Amino acid sequence: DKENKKLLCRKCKALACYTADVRVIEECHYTVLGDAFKECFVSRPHPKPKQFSSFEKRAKIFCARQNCSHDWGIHVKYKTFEIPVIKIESFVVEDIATGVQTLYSKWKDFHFEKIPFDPAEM
Amino acid sequence: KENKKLLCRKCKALACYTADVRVIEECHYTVLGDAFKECFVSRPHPKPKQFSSFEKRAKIFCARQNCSHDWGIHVKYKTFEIPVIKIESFVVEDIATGVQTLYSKWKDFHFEKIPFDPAEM
RNA sequence: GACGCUAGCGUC
RNA sequence: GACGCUAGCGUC
Ligand SMILES: [Zn+2]
Ligand SMILES: [Zn+2]
Repeated sequence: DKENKKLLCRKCKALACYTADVRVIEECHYTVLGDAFKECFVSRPHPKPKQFSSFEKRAKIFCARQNCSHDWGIHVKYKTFEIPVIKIESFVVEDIATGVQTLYSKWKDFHFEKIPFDPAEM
Repeated sequence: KENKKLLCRKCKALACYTADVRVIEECHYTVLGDAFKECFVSRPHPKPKQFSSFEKRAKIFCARQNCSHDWGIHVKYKTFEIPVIKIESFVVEDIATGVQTLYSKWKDFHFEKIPFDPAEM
């Protein structure tokens, strides 16, 4: 399905983002656009920051719900931007039209409309 | 479908053929024939366990001394002491072409899976 | 053996 | 984050 879909925290089922705001960096990593998502996660300086490829691993990000704090991914410095990078294993994908939920472990198995990251959008 | 060879993934020594492979409970895989018994050695299992219709009695390893790659287990099934192998320990070679394939789980290997028959040899 | 989990470890 | 490896752990 290329239809729009929701991402919920796999632990607490809180809404995180929608597939329409997802951008793909280097056909491998996934980020979310908009400020509404920044409220849904909290970050902490990474216990072991690293530089790889085109990223600066600076922080870990977690579900903002203090009762949850589920690991969602990392926060990196990419080019001139500081953006979050998420892993799908921390989320449940819900089809908006039908409500069907899907548990992915790797992004290669989630087939949705993947918009390439565009710097001009930010 | 076509017959294929299984080589030890570490030392590439031939172990068996898909014709001699039988399936137990559509989940476990054993090898028929006496040629295969020359290809593995056994060692009593560190954590013996009974599960389903199996008594986990030993681990099995490649008989080549410079290899001894872990190949699976050896179990007591019904009235038989038979080996049970895991595909991750082997590389599958096609007979006609020599194309090699590395499988990690049996569910991804598609061939004519003949069910184990206690009457069959 | 099938499968599940955790934990580190390494790579760009 | 993506991938790889290891090591145990749990289930029949
Ligand atoms: Zn949550
Ligand atoms: Zn060997």
